[PDB]
Parts: sequence; C-alpha cells; structure tokens
Amino acid sequence: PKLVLVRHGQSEWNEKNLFTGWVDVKLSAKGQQEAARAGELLKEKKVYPDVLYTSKLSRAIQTANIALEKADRLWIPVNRSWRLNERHYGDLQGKDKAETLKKFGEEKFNTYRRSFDVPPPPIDASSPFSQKGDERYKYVDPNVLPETESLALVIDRLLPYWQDVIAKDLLSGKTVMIAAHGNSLRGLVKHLEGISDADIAKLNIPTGIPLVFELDENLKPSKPSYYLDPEAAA
Amino acid sequence: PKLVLVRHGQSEWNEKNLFTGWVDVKLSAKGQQEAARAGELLKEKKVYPDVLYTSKLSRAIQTANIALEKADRLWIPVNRSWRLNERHYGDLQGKDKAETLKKFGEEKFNTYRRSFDVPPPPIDASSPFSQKGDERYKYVDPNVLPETESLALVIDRLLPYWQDVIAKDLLSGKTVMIAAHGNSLRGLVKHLEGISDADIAKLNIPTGIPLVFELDENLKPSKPSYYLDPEAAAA
Amino acid sequence: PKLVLVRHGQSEWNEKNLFTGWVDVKLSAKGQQEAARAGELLKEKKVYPDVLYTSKLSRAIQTANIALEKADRLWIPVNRSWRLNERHYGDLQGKDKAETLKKFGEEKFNTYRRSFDVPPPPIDASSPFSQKGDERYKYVDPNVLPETESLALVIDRLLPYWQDVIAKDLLSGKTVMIAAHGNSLRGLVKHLEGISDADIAKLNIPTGIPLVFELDENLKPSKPSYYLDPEAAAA
Amino acid sequence: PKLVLVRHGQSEWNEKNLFTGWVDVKLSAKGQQEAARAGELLKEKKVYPDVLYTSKLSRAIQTANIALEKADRLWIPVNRSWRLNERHYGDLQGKDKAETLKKFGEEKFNTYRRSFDVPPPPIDASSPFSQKGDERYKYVDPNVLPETESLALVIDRLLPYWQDVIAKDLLSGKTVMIAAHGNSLRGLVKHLEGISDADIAKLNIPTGIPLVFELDENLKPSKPSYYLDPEAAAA
Repeated sequence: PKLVLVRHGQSEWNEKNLFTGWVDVKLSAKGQQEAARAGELLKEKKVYPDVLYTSKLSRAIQTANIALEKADRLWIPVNRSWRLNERHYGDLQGKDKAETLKKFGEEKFNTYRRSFDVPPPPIDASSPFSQKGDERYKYVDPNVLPETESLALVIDRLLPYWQDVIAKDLLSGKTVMIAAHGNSLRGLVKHLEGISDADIAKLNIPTGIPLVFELDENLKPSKPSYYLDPEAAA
Repeated sequence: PKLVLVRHGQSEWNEKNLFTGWVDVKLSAKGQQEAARAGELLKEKKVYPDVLYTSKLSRAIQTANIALEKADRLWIPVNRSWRLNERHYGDLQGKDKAETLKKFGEEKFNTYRRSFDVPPPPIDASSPFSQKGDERYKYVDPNVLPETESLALVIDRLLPYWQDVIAKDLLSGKTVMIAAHGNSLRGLVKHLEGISDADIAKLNIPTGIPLVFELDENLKPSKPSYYLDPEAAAA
Repeated sequence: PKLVLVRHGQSEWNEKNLFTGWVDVKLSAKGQQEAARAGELLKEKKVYPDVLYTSKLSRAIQTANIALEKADRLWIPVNRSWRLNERHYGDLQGKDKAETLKKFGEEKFNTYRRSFDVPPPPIDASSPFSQKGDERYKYVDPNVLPETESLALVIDRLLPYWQDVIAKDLLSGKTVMIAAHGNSLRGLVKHLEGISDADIAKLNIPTGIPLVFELDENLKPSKPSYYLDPEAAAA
Repeated sequence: PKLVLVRHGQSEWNEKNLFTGWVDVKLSAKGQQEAARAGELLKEKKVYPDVLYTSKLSRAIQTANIALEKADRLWIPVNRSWRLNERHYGDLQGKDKAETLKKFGEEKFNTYRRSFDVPPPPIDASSPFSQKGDERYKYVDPNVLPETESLALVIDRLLPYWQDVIAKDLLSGKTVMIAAHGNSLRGLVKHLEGISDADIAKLNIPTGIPLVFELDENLKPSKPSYYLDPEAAAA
C-alpha cells in the first residue's frame, strides 16, 4: 500500500505568532503557494492518490483542494475527520507565543509545546478561542471532544480512524493521501516508525512537501519514508 | 428542505471557443473569480450548505472549493457523481464552435446546442477527446457511460442520483449545495419546475450565482426559486 | 466479477392466492426452508459472497439472513434498496387472483400478469395495500415511488442502482449476492443476457436456488449462468 | 435520543461450558428462542429501532435478524464492527470453564473472568481458536486486532466507534439498536452510567431482554435505563 502525507503551510496566525490548535485559521498566501508546490511535486513524481483524508480544519482542506488541482486529481473521493485535527492547544489557543514564553519560562514553554504527554492548560468552555459547540463537530459524542491535548493524546484519538477507516483503503490497494497537521502527522509517523516517546519531540515534518510511505500488508514501512523533494526536506 | 445550485464560470476552453462536454477542462482565471463571488454571496445571504455534491468534472469541483472557502464552510461532507456531469458533447468535444457553425449551418448547429433531444454524433472511443476508459469512471457499469448526449438524456441519467442520494439529504433536513454544469443544472431545474420539453431551451442559468430552491416535503418548490444576486442574474 | 442471485421462496399470500407486489408479506414456513437450502448450496458449491444486496421487503431479507446463517457468512456487509423491490402490483395488491381473472377476463388478466409494458391499474394512496408514506421509503424522492408497475418499469428503476452501486462492488472484485424477487431478478437477467421484450415473459427463476453469473470487465456474461442445483432448477 | 441494547442468548459453547470470546460460535436453539422473545418485546413495547449495529459475530448477528423479524423491521440499515465484539478470551478460548476453575483456583480464575484490567494469557496464532488472519477482519489494521483482552481494553477499542459512528445516528435523532455481547455491552453501560472500575464486575446484563436508555443531547441517561421485561431481567 502507499500513503502520502502533506502538512499544510503557514496559516495567518503562524505569521502573527499565535498558537493555533483547533481554531479554524485560514491558510496564508504563502501557505497557498506551498499547497500548490506540494501538488506539483505529486504530479512530477507520479504519486497518484486514489482517495483523500483531511482534518476538519480549513487550512488542511484548502491545502488538499489546491494541491489536488495542480496534480489533476480533484475528482477523488474525500473523507474528513476531527481525529486528523491538529493538537488542541487548550488555553494557549489565540495566545502570543513570545508572551507565553515570557509568562511560563523556557522549561514550561518547551513542555507545553513538545513534551510527549503533558498537555497545555485546559481552555475555558466559554473562551473566544474555544471550539466547544462548533457546528462541524455536532454529530460527535460531545464528551470525547478535547479541551487540550498533548501529542500522546492526539495519537490516542487518531489511531482508531487510522485503524478502521484509513486502513480499509490501504488494504484495498488504494493510494491514500492525508492532508493534516504538524502534530497529527508527527503522531502518525511516531506510530508507523516506532519512534520513542523521548525521541519524537525532535521530529519536524516540512510543510508543503509530500511524505511518501510504502507499506507492507501489516501497514508497516517496507522501506524508509521519502519526501518528494528530499533536498528541500533536509 | 433547501437546495442551492451553483453553475461554474468559464473554463479555459470556453474562452478559446472549444466545445467541452466531458473533457476535464480547467476553470479560467475569471471562472475562479466568479467561484469566489459565488462563495461571498453564500456567506452574505446567509445560505449555509450542510453537504456538497459535485460532478466528476474539475471545473465544477474547483468552483465548489473556492466558493466554500470564501463562505468558510470548507469542512462539509462532499460527494461526487458522473450523473451530475455536463452533457457529453459527442464528436463535437474539443471542436472549435465557430468552425462547427460553418460546417453545419445556423440550423443543425443551433439544434445540437439547444434542442431538448437531438444528440451530437457519438465520439469514437479512440479520440483524444473521448472519456472512454477514464480512471474516474472505472467503478461505473461501462455500458451506461455516454458517448454522446442530449439534454433529455442528461435528465434520464441524472434523476436516479437525485431521487435516492440527494433526496435523502434534503429529506433529512440538510441544506444541499450542488456545484454542477449548464445542462445538468437546467435538467434539474426543468424537473423541479415542471418546464416542458419545448420551454426548457429558453432557460438560461447564469454562472457564478447561487440559485436557491426552498422545497416542500415532496421536493417541489415551496415558493419561487431565487438567485442570491437577482439583479446580476437578470441582466 | 461473480454475481449470485437468490429468489425468495413463497410468502404467506401465495398460498392464500393474493397478489403481493410491494406489500410486505412474511416468508412462509416453506419459504424459510428453501432459504436454508439456498444457503446450504452456497457452502456446498463454494460460492462465498463478499457483500449482500437486498430489497426493502421482509421475505427477501429473511431469505438472505437464513441463507447466510447456513453459509456461515452472516458477517458480510449488507445494503438494501427499494430498487431491488418486487414489481409493484397496483390496485391488484392484496386482491384475490381468482376474482381478478373473473373481473378482467383471461386476456386482460394475462396482460397485467405477464406483458412487458402494460402495468396493472394504479393503486390509490388510501388503500390499506398502498405503500405510499411507508417509513422504509421516507428518504426517497416521493415523486419516483410507483403506484403500479410493469416489468419494463421495474427494469427502468433497477438499472441505475445496478450501474452505480452494485457495479462498484463487482468492478472492485467483490462477489455480490442479491436477494430479491421474481420480477426484479428477471428484469436483471433480461438485461444481462439481452433477452427480447418478447421472450422474458417465458423466463422463470426457481425459488430457493442460487443462480450464479460469472461476468467479464463489462459485466456481461463470460459463460452461461448456472444454478447451484441444476436439476432442481430445470425440473 | 433512544438506545436499545440486546444481549444475545446462549451459544452452543455456552451450553457445553466452553469459553467463547471471538470464536464465531453459533447461537443455541434456546438462544434463538430468546432472540425471538427479544423481538416480541420490542414490538409489544413500541420500541422501533431505525438502525442496527452489531459485532462481526454470528451469535449476535443472528439475534438481531430473528429479533427484527419479530419486530417487523427487517428493512433497517445495518452496520457491523469488530469494536462491538465480545471480549477476546485469549488462551481461555475453547477451554472448559470448570476445568479452568481447577487449573487456576477460585481466585486466579476469577481474575481472568471478572477483573477490570488484567487480561487472560494471549492465544497462539496457530491455535485452532485464534481469530488471527480471519477474513472478516482483513480490512482492519492487523496491528490493533487483539490476541487477548480485558474489559478495560474492550472499552478502549469500543469507545471510538461509539463516539463517531453510533453517536452520529443518535445525534441525528435516530433510535439505535445494538445487538452485541456481555463484555462489550457492560463496557458501554459502564461508560453511559459512569460506573467505577471497581463496581463494574458487579453488573450483569441478562440475555434476550432489550435494555433501553433514553439519552440527552450529551448522550448521558436522561432517566434510569430500563429493560422491556423488568421482572424477568431482575429475576
């Protein structure tokens, strides 16, 4: 089976130095350009997705729409899941990253951004930056919807979707493309490669560069993953 | 129930005066702007789709994508069907329109373009403008895929998808958006409004302007249809 | 591709001499045994369905459930559609077959029963034998649901489901089992084999015996169909 | 939103005192009667499921089929999931229960049977009672499929299906029926009622008697759950 991963490029908040999380922020002009190069790489390198999976976040969805238009595969079926969403940043959603660093100090700030299992402080259900009660999640068990998450947590809610839904297509011989986020993709990659809880902190997935996985029948890498622009990935 | 129809703006081929049909031609720079305007109109007029339906043709898909982005509803479920495709143009696919008019005359030409049931000659399976064997139709019974169509024929293949798939959503209380094409959308409007085989040739559906239908429990108009920019659609 | 057709055995109304059609009459005790025998044949003969399609009528459904229990494939995915339903019988639904012959006469009675395109008179929406407004059809476009049908019509509403839905599974390499009715299966066989509007009235599909079709990439027979009990079927 | 749980009656292995787990054992004749009785109760008490969910195990699937036949609702959509399966019994699968009470002693046996988080030893792949490589699970990630389980673990693989799939139907106003097993339904009930890890072993769900939960918009009981046969369930 063949899996293609695409991390969207910068959102409008990444420029503004604000933690995004689940806030549905739009892709920036530069994010749109990386989306377009990701697609051109898909075409150029002959990687043809038969099906697409995205998160419920616009920035990833628009990256898919743009990338697929350049790859001339806009007609493929598409499925969306909150389980592919970016790590929910809790109370840090909508907050300046430089001020958050001044408020908590470097150790706590690295812990919130990159510890494997310690999540950011939870967000208040009535905050301007809270996704509670948002229409796009109205058919999901209210109780599971997060108020903050660590990568460990992201992996816990993502794996079931990977297990039942994405796996069916892979095991049916379909080349799957997933357009998601930094933390949901680092999470999936941690799972596919058996990366340790300690080591995962250092993993960075380059935005707008398709990561390809050739998997065996047990959905395990049959060889090292590869970026479509190896030189731009390193 | 509530249904919104969005016809895409011009494709690159329209600009170059070439008959398109099922050729998967890209939307033109201006088609993209009309898509954007269609989205702004959705948001502005407070028409919020719960689910999207497109054809398998890129120009209509890209229109829904741009329109949904401006409307800020990119997250909605999407389904695609060949039964929402534009009318297949037969041997006319990829031919120059002005050259076609010189070769058939103002009569045969106008008949191929705007008659209810006279289809163009079928296109040969080996033509560069033939979709026979196209990857995107591979799970559809080969026998049903057209090699040419008339509006009448577009309607016959479209209705079943409307009857079972689109209708379930509408009858489930969801606002459906359909991003499709000239013939498929006129075909759907003909059915919804009960327009005769003779009167349908008159109906023009303007591009990049959402057309809204509020329907009753029998999927028949509860009040008359309305464009989201009545002025721009009427000129 | 491989397709298995199973016609359900008698309902409780067959013994009572009443026209059934869309009325949801239960499978008879003898229908239940033919169902068990149908599933026993699938196992015996090594025909393993990957997915099941049934109509929305209980007798076909129960036949399928019983058959799969015997075949040890109860776990397969199941899809149901009104389009696989038996031919709607019109005003004849729930009426005595003997009294109907006296009322219409030999010629007209044979007409309503076995002509390709003359349907029974339509049934009225008030009749306790009308399915209009029934819950199992509440998500289908009300305008398309029949108030009487002829075999021509059955084939008309069945094909779109075969073309897009069942065809997807067959073209994906899945062995499809359909549990339906006399008219619906005969309509499908007519289509698969190219039987004339004139010779189909003669085709009888044996109840409780699987009919297997090995199909080519065009979903057209690659070798003649074959029942799993050739003798019980040709007796 | 309204939910109905139905625990299947005994299997052929329960009758013979053998640990079942994921072994796809056929429901017993008394088990089929309980199924019928479950269905008569649904009908009698006016509990009309709109959709059915089951495990991938025949005993639970046959239960739903017999019950729904009695309820006259065979036509409802049906979805199956390995996540609603009974708890995998590991090495205990296919072993005599009384012989196990000896080979372990009253307290180690009780652990494997009624402890919250300590699972039985895993079953070897090549054991006749291993479900490793079974066709009904060929589209599931091979890595997640268990070789033994505890109730804690059952709940962990069950919840995602409940959260996304089953919740959608409930939240769309549809009455849901789940026909599953001892551990998977106790697991769902532990979740619905907020029973602690400590008090869960004490809960019992009687076979063949529908248990109805009336839920709020948060999918939490809006009033105490109830059986459709209060006396028989508590006796």
